[PDB]
Amino acid sequence: MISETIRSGDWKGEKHVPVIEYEREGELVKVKVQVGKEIPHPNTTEHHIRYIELYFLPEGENFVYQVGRVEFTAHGESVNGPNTSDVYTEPIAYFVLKTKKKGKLYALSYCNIHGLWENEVTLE
Amino acid sequence: MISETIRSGDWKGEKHVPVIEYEREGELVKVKVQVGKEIPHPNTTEHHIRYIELYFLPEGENFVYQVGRVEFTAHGESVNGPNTSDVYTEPIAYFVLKTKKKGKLYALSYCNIHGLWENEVTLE
Amino acid sequence: MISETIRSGDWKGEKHVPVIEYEREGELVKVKVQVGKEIPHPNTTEHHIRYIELYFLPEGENFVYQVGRVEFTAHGESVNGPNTSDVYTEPIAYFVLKTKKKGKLYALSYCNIHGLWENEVTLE
Amino acid sequence: MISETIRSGDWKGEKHVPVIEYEREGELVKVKVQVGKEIPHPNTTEHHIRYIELYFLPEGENFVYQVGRVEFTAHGESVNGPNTSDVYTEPIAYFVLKTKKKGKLYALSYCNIHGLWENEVTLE
Ligand SMILES: [Fe+3]
Ligand SMILES: [Fe+3]
Ligand SMILES: [Fe+3]
Ligand SMILES: [Fe+3]
Repeated sequence: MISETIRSGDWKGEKHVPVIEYEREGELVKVKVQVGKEIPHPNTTEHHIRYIELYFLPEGENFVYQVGRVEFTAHGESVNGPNTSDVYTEPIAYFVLKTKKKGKLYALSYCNIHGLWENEVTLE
Repeated sequence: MISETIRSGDWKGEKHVPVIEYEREGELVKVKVQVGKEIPHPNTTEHHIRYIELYFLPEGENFVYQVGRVEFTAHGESVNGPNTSDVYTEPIAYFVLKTKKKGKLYALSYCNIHGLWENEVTLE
Repeated sequence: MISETIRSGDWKGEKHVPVIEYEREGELVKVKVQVGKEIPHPNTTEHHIRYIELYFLPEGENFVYQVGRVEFTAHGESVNGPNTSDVYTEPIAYFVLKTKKKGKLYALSYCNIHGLWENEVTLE
Repeated sequence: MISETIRSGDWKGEKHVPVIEYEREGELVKVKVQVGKEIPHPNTTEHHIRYIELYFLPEGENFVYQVGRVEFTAHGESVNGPNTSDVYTEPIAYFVLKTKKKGKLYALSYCNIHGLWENEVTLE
């Protein structure tokens, strides 16, 4: 099972667990997901967070919906060598979801050398 | 040339042109891109905005860097038919870029039935 | 845990399970992944396979690597209505991996209305 | 205009140009796209091809359709340093398109340090 490759708890020293925060404004749900809130995770050409995906399983339903996916594609690479571009995309994802349902939000994160990471929160 | 398929000007009645706004906070550049700010573009199972991509060409350089890509993946589809899930991802993209450079920001947008759309702004 | 939303099963009985096949040619590993090999899966504007992702966990290592991702983006939509374009992308993915390692290959599939599906095979 | 950042050229002389080949089998169109067919392109942690996208503009129509997107995500990175994993995804993309239409096929390629590249062929 692929779940055997997904981690949900950080080790001390490096933050990989996606942190999910959301605000409900009417039928609009603004979701912020980020890796390394307190202690930033490295963002270099050889070690960086590649993307964050958000899923939503509505209360009482059987199928999860992928809500969105954000790819962080610049990590300092340039013709002048690794970490020389001065262009870096930080692992902060924002999603605006339109729904009146409640349920579970799941975030999936991938570090290029540290595998898959997950987290979830209850959408009320 | 693929540019022959990309549009940069809306026709009256439907907004496709990605609108780019940004705020510079130190070395952090917070970029917001959205389709249909004033008049929302439809978001249905048969007609919706699929994604928004952001590119950055630094001043005086020769190669553009893709900064990020955001996919809006929920458009009301469910086992109960099109437009029945009550789960929709709005075409609003937020990117946090770390750079001290200046240059040109380009946004690329795709409507599932109306092709590719582009816009650009100067990052100062 | 997100694994609670991922389904698996026999591909000879469940049309959603990604079927993984591979051929090793020197240091090159040609991997073919497909949904609906036995029982074809629908490909319509309202119901279709969105993408297939391939992961590789080398023997004896602790972190899985995402090998590739393929998005199937055309499902008949057009200005003339759903299922009118006559352009459909079939859920068949090919990956050419360069490695001498052995381990486990995992495939992850997403149906727009039937959630996430997984499968895995041993890479010899 | 974004086209000012996209390059094209002869694939027999420029290693970045995506080479498009296809075979029509009934209503099925098997498309193979690859970068570095003539002159291999590097695939290292600091310099590699990130993805290949395929578009199709049917004859006589006004809107291009994105047919598919393939991301090559492994480029040797590991906890042991750049280029140490022995896992590399080669920039070879395959797409199986179902259509009876004719038109133009466009491929878009991105090198992490050499920007965007394009190519096109006529689908008969
Ligand atoms: Fe890490
Ligand atoms: Fe539209
Ligand atoms: Fe299905
Ligand atoms: Fe290059």
